[PDB]
Amino acid sequence: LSKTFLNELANQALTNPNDFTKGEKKQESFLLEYVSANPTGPLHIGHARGAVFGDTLTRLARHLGYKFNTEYYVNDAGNQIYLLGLSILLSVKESILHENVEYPEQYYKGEYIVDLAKEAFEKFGKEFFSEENIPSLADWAKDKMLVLIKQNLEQAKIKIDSYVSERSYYDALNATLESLKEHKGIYEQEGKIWLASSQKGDEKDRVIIREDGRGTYLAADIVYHKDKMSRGYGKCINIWGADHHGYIPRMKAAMEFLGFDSNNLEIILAQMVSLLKDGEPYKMAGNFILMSDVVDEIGSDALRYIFLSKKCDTHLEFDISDLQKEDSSNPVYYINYAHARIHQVFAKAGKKIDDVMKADLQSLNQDGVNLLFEALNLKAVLNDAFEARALQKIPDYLKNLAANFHKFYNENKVVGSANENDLLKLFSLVALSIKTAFSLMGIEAKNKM
Repeated sequence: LSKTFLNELANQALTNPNDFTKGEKKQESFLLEYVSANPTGPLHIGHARGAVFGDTLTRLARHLGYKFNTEYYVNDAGNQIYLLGLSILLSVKESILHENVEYPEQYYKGEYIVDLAKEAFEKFGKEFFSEENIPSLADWAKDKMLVLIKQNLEQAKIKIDSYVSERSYYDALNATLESLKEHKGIYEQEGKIWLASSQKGDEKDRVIIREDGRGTYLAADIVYHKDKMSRGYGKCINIWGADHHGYIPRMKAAMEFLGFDSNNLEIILAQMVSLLKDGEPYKMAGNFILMSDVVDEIGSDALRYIFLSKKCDTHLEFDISDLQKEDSSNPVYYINYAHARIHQVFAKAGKKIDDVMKADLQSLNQDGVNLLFEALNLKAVLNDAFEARALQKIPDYLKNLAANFHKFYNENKVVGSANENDLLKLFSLVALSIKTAFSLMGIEAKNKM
């Protein structure tokens, strides 16, 4: 490899560190809709992989110069959020008002439900709490839960750019039906309006409008997707749970019956995650494991690492006891340790990264040149990771780069040596790749351990 050439690349990277590996403005634009959990509680742990994957995808797309929007769909219909209003009323009655109450077979319970009930009782007063005020309670509640969900996401360094309401699509149903008919996608049978999805590769035809006159969940989903796909984006991306694979053909069929090319709807499937502690499955104030509880225990960086660390449609198993170790087996520690080790050697040498810029890297041994190449190779990795949707290439890159750095620095004396500046400049570039790649994972690199 040409050290002269790589040194020039090193100089370009280090002169404008914030622009290192950033791509020029791209032509293809995207709309990602992800997470989209019901506003009826805090995020469960099963939402974490989709959330972590989507935010990393977003950060990566933006870094590479793609126009990339994010959106969350709020299932906030009165009929959807009624049970949440019901459940708060019931826990006001039993935990605050102390009466014996009838409980249905499906209801929301937990520490969050009793805290919100205490918030409800303080805001509305005792008088309010009757069956007629349930949807007034549910509206207030679902807004509080959406605030909760937003901060659940913020805890994991995730912000979504647009939250959209189901309720704002009640007027949009007719235009969907019409557009579907204009492509011969709908028909009446047995008092119901059906989508002819089996004419477009689905297993069987599907109900759009019930005999009741009401739209189905599928109808609502089609309406929303019609809006998303007619917004001018190059592609719409969804992240769905892997158990929703059978739902793909009916949605593609619907999009074809709306005049859209269904290849412009990309479905990414997020597979199940197994969390372990001490070899046993993770467990514990609720019947579900909360994303919040896991972030409380392991921290944000660990969540952002673990949930990105294996191919999205493959099963991920991780033991959280590994985060107690301070070696190769705790990759967040180990990668951060590489970055911190560089920061410390610069302090030991009494130098800033601008003092070593003038070095030309010509004295680097083969191990140093490999590490230099590896540092600069981030650009290739990031572009490849985006285009293949293989985000686990980012942790993989970082793992190997930290390993190789650590091994290099163990075997090479720096401060006081005749090529101190060459080695420091090398190190400054390794630190930059660690910091850059980590930031796209929503992790800030540590200067000190």
